[PDB]
Amino acid sequence: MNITVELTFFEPYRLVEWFDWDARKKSHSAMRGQAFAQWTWKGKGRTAGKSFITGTLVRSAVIKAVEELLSLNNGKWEGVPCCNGSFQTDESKGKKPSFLRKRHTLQWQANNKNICDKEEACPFCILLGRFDNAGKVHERNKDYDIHFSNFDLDHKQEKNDLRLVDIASGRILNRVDFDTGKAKDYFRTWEADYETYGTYTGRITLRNEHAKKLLLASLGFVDKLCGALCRIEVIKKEVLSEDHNDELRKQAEVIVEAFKQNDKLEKIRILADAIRTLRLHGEGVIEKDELPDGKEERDKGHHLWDIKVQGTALRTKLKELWQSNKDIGWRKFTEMLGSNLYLIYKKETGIETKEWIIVGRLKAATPFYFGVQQPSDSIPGVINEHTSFNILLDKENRYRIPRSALRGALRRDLRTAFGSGCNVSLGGQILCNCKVCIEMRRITLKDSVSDFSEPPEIRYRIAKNPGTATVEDGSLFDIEVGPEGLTFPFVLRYRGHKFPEQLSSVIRYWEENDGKNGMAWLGGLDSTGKGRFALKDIKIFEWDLNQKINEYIKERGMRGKEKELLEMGESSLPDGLIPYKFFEERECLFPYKENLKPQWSEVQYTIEVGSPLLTADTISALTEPGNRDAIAYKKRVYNDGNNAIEPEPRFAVKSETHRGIFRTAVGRRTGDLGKEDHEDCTCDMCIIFGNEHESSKIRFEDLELINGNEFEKLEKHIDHVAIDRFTGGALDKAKFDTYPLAGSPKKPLKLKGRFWIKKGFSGDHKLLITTALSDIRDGLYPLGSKGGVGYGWVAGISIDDNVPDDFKEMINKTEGPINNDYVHPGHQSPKQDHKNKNIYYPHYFLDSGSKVYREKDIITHEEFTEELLSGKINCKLETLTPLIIPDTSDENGLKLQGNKPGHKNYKFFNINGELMIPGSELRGMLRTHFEALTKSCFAIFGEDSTLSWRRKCASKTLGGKLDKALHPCTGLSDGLCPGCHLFGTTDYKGRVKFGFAKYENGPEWLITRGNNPERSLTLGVLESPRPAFSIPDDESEIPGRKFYLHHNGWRIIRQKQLEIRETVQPERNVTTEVMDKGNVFSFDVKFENLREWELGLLLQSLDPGKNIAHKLGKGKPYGFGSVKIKIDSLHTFKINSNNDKIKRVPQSDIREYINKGYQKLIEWSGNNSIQKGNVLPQWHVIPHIDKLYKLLWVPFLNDSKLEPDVRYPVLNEESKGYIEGSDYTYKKLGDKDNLPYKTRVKGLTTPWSPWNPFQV
RNA sequence: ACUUAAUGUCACGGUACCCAAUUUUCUGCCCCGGA
RNA sequence: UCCGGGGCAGAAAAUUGGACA
Ligand SMILES: [Zn+2]
Ligand SMILES: [Zn+2]
Ligand SMILES: [Zn+2]
Ligand SMILES: [Zn+2]
Repeated sequence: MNITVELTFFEPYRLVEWFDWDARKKSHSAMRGQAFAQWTWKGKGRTAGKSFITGTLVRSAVIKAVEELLSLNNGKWEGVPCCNGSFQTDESKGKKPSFLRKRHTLQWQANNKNICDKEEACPFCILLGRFDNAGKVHERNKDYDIHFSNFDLDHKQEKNDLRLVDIASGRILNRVDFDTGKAKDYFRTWEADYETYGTYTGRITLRNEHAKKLLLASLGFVDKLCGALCRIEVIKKEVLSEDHNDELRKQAEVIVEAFKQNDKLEKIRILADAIRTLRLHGEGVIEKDELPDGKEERDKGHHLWDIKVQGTALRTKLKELWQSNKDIGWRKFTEMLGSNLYLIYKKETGIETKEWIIVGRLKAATPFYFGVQQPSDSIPGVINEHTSFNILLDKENRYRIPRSALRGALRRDLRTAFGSGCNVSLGGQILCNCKVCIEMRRITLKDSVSDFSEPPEIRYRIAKNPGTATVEDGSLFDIEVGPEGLTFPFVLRYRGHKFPEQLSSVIRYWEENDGKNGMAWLGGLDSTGKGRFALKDIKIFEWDLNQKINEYIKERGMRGKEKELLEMGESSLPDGLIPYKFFEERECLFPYKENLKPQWSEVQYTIEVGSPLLTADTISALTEPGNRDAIAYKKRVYNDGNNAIEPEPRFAVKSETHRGIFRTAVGRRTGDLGKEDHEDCTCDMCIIFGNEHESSKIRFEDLELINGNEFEKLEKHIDHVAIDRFTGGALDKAKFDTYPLAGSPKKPLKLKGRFWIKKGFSGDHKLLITTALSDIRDGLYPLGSKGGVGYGWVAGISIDDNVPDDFKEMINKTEGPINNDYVHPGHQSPKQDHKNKNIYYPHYFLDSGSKVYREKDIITHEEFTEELLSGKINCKLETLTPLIIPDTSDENGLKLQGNKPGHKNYKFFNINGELMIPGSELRGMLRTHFEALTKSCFAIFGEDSTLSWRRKCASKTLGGKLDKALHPCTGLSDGLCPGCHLFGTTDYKGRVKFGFAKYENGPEWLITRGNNPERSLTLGVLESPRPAFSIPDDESEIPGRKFYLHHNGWRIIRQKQLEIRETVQPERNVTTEVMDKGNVFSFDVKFENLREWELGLLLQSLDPGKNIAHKLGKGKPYGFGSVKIKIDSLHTFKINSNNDKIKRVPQSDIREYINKGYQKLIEWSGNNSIQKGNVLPQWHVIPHIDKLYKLLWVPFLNDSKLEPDVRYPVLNEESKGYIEGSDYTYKKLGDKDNLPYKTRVKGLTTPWSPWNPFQV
């Protein structure tokens, strides 16, 4: 009469600490522990315990089982009506039974008059224990009628004691409102394992065989026990790893202090994130050394992977360490190294019923994420690792979907389906029987684990202070995300009288068909489009409970093989299971057509990009063979076809950027983004996008790229470099590069994207969104980074038709002048040349006073202030002399290295074979001119450089001789110089944004006969500038800015090709294509939020007037690169809540702008003695502008036959190209005698000074 | 035993959720001396 | 006293703050 009962699980269950009820009544946090298994300590300490299950719980479950089984057959066994029950009374005759218990107990109506009485006891009460020697709370004997010994754990390696951290893990659970999204509270819980500790053993004894068939059959029926499924079955009869966690600590220290020796402490954090990101690639990168080896020799290497530690290269120490500890595995290796480095850096800084089954597959049509607390939550009682959040993970690194979240989301959607929502109550004494609760307590779910087991992906998110459009400090964090395209199994049970049509509603709503994308919104962070799911291969089954109960038991409820059902053939089904017809499909279901479907409405559209596009992701760049600095973002996706990551990634733009763009747009428009009372900001932005109080009402997604294959080379190298405003050469450590996507004005990129709206918007709210969309289509907000220099502009929008008609209407309804200035610089009358001979100097210097005007106040970017203007300008760029702009991406474009090794060749800057000028160069040119005009601060100047006259060393560096007032404008408090104020600086984004230049009208290539490519040139020799000759000795000072001259001295080289190629070594010449005269490029600037006279001065600077021109391009001092700019069209629009739209401006208004700007500079001069009156402006009254214009003055434009001779001096008189008898060389010009130093300085600071006879 | 009480366990009664543009600044440029 | 040669190849700041009594 002994029955050994074995228990089994199929899903991770829960555990809680043990207590006596005498003590348990106190610790309220143990109260929930009345249904979970028990875990007891042992050995007067921690970590050594035992696990069991209280027999009482098994008893209660068997009771509920017998109750249901009897309710089904209308209350009889084999036709024997039995007793209606006895419980719910137990009053005042003894102790109220421990575990006072309440729920809708049920009693069928019966006929018999015996209650399983003493002499004749129907099996039910014998099973209860009513007629025995039982005793309420006394257990003196093992004298019971039917006994339940408690169930304890089964373990094969029990020779050692179970450790708590081995079979337990902490987790947090919470609860959210029906509306407002937010959470209200949270409790803690312990989850077990179900793979290795899932068997539980017990023991049961009986006394009277008479009641067996009831119990032995009612056993298999029960399903839940301790919070999961089960199958009760009657049974017939490596410590170094830990040391590793410490030992690697040691090694970490060595790496740190060495970096401290070279004054490189901040790069530690970069190294940490990079070595973490190394997690995806695999071991190969170390064992074959695919690390981004440095540039060409440089006698150095990568600025990171080649630092020296203890006299060794880092990229070798890494291989050594991996060889040391290779038992752990690549994954934990990298993770531990990252954590250790993070911590060290942080320390250093400081009426019948039936059962319906649903099987099927879940798919995730977007990147998903479920969040958990943090690492370092050991099970018993500011260590924040370098991952501010984490995805959940299983034991073997697999993605899980815990039944908690599935249950919750199912409830929320069902609650919408009905229409009435009971906000859940805690610990009540009655049951809120609104229908939603009635359904919600009849369903059962199951967890889910995928097959993919690779590490996740990382993303970053920053904030942006709308004050100055800058990275808002103290806000930079990163989240983890799972791959898109994974698939889980999904199981949903139901038991009752009639399949509620609203359950069918929600299932259909989660379904996906040919033209219907599902919208199941599992998981958190559903605000920015993470978590959307869909269903596939739904196959609903149903039982017949009323007359096939033995067929249900014999298959143990078909629990534990829920995978077989999805794929088996209809014929091999187990007897008693039948496919479900009458599945109403999306048509008759009234709630779905009525309450669900209009929940979310989608908008879908494609942006069209017409320029290079770049979303900087600097971290990935450090682990790629490109040796670059910035790369386009990359997403990776699963593919259900091949069960592996797709071999080729996909470029995109992250959703959060989408969201930020719309947010800033609407905010800046309504003028609500600047107020600080935003926790309760009652303006419309807080209603739409949602502050912390309520949820949000817009959901974005990722911008994907589809027009990708048509391009043959997606990513095009580009280089950029600063220039010392004092010597027109490259500053030190200031030559970098980017590698963005290719985007042309003719073959534009194509990006597709979507975003959802929750039903309930009220009229004008739609108007705001539509306005912002039209505003993007106008082209004010650039996608990506580096806006001001052209990257990432937009050029149109094509709203797809399958949208709300309201949007189509609201969006579609909303969509010869400027001659030259004629300044007549008056610097004329033959330049005193007399046509005979005057060898001038290639470049000259310019002095610009000392005082600088500054403004403490700053104009913000909060909103389009009404008193200021904003618009765009179009322009055409016309060339005057052969031009050159090399393309540094290629080094053998002209195939010339096949004969003369080491000889560089280039070809003109081009994109998909469409000539084009990079804009940043135009930005630099305009900026130099504007600064020099307005007497700004030196933007980019190398202070740390010492010279030695010839040994006279420099007592102080260059920055010492230069006045302090002219040093770079550094801090926001001190104020900003007018130059830096307009174009911006490190902490204030500029307000003027240029753009690339397009190509136009004809004759193009200066054709030469002798040269092999017939259109290329071989430039002369070029050497570095020498600030020494400009500063003769110690007492000298920085003269000023540098400028190059205009002359037709290039054609000389156009006839010495054959000779130049002879004498000069091919290691120092460069050959490239050239563009001739007579070409015009398209060009345009866009400005927003300017003051009044600033725009006037900018316009004056774009075109100084007739007879004047800028300089640009490689090879300035020889004469290549004279350029003249005109204006064609101006647009200004004072955008605001008013209906004022884009309007033109006629001529004679720009006159007012320029005139007012002129007076502002008049005032800044402070010497009011200058003429004051009303007349067409005359620029050549203020001293320094006079010189500035005297410098850049095309002589040969007006008088077509007045050209001077400009050239550098030969070296030493018997130098190579020494003009005989000229006496135009050093050692007769640089000697202190025959030329006092002050006279040299004076000759360098008076433009257009005769130099061969050396007058003035 | 450590480890339960017996004519009365809705904890499958509770989603770790809300909110936050990887961005701001920078012309692919160029002459006189070294032991 | 004799006779010629390339350099720069990334620099600075931000690495988490609030919430749910
Ligand atoms: Zn009875
Ligand atoms: Zn309710
Ligand atoms: Zn608000
Ligand atoms: Zn400044």
